[PDB]
Amino acid sequence: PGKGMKIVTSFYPIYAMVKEVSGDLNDVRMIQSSSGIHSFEPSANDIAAIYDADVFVYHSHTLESWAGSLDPNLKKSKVKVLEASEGMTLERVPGLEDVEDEKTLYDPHTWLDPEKAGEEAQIIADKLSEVDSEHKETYQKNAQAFIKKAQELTKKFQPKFEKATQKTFVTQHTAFSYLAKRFGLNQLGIAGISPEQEPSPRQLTEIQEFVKTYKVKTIFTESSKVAETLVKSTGVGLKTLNPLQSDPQNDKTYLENLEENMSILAEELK
Ligand SMILES: [Cl-]
Ligand SMILES: [Zn+2]
Ligand SMILES: [Zn+2]
Ligand SMILES: [Zn+2]
Ligand SMILES: [Zn+2]
Ligand SMILES: [Zn+2]
Ligand SMILES: [Zn+2]
Ligand SMILES: [Zn+2]
Ligand SMILES: [Zn+2]
Ligand SMILES: [Zn+2]
Ligand SMILES: [Zn+2]
Repeated sequence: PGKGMKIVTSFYPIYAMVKEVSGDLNDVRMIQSSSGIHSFEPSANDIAAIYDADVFVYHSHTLESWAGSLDPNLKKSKVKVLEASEGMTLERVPGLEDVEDEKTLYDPHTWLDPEKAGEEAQIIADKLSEVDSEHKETYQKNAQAFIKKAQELTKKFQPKFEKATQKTFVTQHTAFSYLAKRFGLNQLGIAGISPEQEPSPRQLTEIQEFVKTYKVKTIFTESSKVAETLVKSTGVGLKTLNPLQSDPQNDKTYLENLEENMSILAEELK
């Protein structure tokens, strides 16, 4: 290897965690997934790049289902496909919890919990240390340093959330379910598990009733149009909250961007 293993990642959380666990060791790139990860269909060029790589890392078969149809053996490729969330426990989708198509029941937005981002980093560090065992002492040392700062960041917002008077927030899509359950909050998504799941009229009426009931002052959006109409019917305000679905394109690391989003959330819920 020149620079190292040529690793390709699914989207921004996986890219950031692989780049921080690997450190200055390997050449890590990610396919262009700015346009939605839930409604992302890869091109032939991206698939050819994945087959010409050493390691491909994706989050879960519940998010990037197109990574399951990948078959490296029949295409004479040596790429090692790694599921970064193998072994993790996925909670039920809000609104489908007592349901018993089976991929729809589990929420894949598990990288926004600071603690479950840390679990993903350990799994990547172990998996990359089965694939390139010689540099394993570094994959763990860097994985162990990220979990500590994620643990350092989770015991810091615990008290801020603990003293919040309002524990309910509404978001453009249902992505903050794990983060909300982490700090004892109650969230409601307008578009649900996927931004292409626009609400039904009855669901829209129930969302209006919910905003009026729990005195939700602001609606967190992403940088959808239906979310931009409830401001009239409810009188709420529009504040930004990035679910880190894509690259923020700045100098901060992953946990720093997560810290910024949590800080916005904590300053609003007071
Ligand atoms: Cl998302
Ligand atoms: Zn299509
Ligand atoms: Zn799987
Ligand atoms: Zn496995
Ligand atoms: Zn239940
Ligand atoms: Zn190596
Ligand atoms: Zn080395
Ligand atoms: Zn406490
Ligand atoms: Zn989402
Ligand atoms: Zn009702
Ligand atoms: Zn910090």
